[PDB]
Amino acid sequence: LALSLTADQMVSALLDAEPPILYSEYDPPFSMMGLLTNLADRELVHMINWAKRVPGFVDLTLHDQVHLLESAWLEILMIGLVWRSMEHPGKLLFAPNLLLDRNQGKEGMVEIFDMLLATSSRFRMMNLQGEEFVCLKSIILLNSGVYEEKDHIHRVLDKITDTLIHLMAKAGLTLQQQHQRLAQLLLILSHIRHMSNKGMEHLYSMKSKNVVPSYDLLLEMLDAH
Amino acid sequence: TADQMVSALLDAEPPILYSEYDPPFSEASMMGLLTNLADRELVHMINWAKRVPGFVDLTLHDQVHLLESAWLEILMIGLVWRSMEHPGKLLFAPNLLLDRNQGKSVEGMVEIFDMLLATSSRFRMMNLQGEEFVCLKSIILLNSGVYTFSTLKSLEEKDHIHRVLDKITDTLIHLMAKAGLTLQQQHQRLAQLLLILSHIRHMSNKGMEHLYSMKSKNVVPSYDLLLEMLDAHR
Ligand SMILES: C[C@H]1c2ccc(O)cc2O[C@@H](c2ccc(OCCN3CCCC3)cc2)[C@@H]1c1ccc(O)cc1
Ligand SMILES: C[C@H]1c2ccc(O)cc2O[C@@H](c2ccc(OCCN3CCCC3)cc2)[C@@H]1c1ccc(O)cc1
Repeated sequence: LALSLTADQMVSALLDAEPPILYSEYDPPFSMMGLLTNLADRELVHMINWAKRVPGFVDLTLHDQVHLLESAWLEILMIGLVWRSMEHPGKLLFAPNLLLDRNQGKEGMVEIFDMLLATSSRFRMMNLQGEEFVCLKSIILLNSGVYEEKDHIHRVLDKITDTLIHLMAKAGLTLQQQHQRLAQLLLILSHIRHMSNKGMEHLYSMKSKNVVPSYDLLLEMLDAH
Repeated sequence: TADQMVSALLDAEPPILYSEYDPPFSEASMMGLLTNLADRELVHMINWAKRVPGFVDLTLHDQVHLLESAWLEILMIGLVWRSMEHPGKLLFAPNLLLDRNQGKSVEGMVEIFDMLLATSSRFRMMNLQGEEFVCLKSIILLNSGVYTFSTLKSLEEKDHIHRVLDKITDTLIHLMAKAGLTLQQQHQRLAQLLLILSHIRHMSNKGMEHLYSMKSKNVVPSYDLLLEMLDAHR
């Protein structure tokens, strides 16, 4: 029934659903990966609660909800990082008390640092709006793991598309500018998927205990009724 | 114009190549046939790219850069396209049509086979048109490596690529409008089509991982090779 929402209501619901910005657990004597892992793990929880507030998401089975999160969790983290890093050229704001440049990024991380920084710059160049950001983040959640259930996801995706066009029309853009900007934003998501892939490779190469959140962890965080 | 754009892309389409003929197939020679096929389609791909409007306007260095980034994606989407009318099978060639069971012979291949098969199914579900296909393939060429290029020349390059990309978007909208779609249906299908590219990028990455794991002499076409094919003389 979350499809009956209007473009205005869709945008409003997403804006309110935005997760908070977290701080790194560092006693402000400067171990970097440890800080990032701790932050990522804590930001995962809020992501799950955010996802539940994305219109149409909880209409899916818990099984399908977990699958989507399994596919999209790193992508969602990255675009979130890029977003809050927009107003800080050449630096990645992992947290308000943890803003790093590519020099600090220097084993195998600098390559991914540069990709993230380039995406942030692109956001900057395009003057990405908050209303557009929440739409793009929602698209990632629903689309990343899509390869009655599948049809519902596409209907939700279509609704977000209508909303993006609505926002751009509201911003005064012409019709040609609207479909052009829509394409530009969606093409950015392909790059974000690319970063997530390379990021996964890099994280696995670190030989940590685990990289991906388990099915049970995601399920538990969802908090079924 | 959008119409001129579509025509140029259609005419630029590379031919469908065949696997060698000898009157049986064996799972041991499978990777060999695919490698042979892939290498031969690479040559035609370079010639295709040169005929993509705006591509040859770029420096040879940046042309090579784009192909390095997109070459596997382009191979995959081409494979998915000609496999579209063949449910449950991948038409690598008219005389080389494989199922996922044959994929099991090569360690790690079924996973990538399934992703390709899923993409073919999506094309089928969406009733993807040939005009739309060539648009998507050109977009891959120009966009895939545009995010991994500070020189003043590079700034000119990226802006040019974005202008070409914008034109292809206009062409897609033109095609769908011509197809009778409403404005809302146009924006929805455009998004649907562009989101598929995210999956294709995903397959290319996983495919690259798989190819490297095979410990062959090389996986990616070298800069000098791409340059050599791209750096034609007069
Ligand atoms: C993008 C970066 C990021 C974004 C937001 C954030 O709050 C923290 C952050 O730090 C990096 C990161 C570090 C570790 C990590 O995985 C640790 C394992 N957890 C992942 C969730 C379950 C278990 C995931 C991401 C992470 C990263 C990802 C890939 C990479 O190659 C380097 C750093
Ligand atoms: C997508 C598949 C494909 C597409 C079109 C085609 O004509 C052949 C084809 O077979 C698979 C393939 C096999 C080998 C290959 O690389 C051989 C190295 N050359 C690549 C270009 C220069 C060197 C690249 C792709 C290839 C594939 C790719 C990744 C993978 O994990 C499994 C099969």
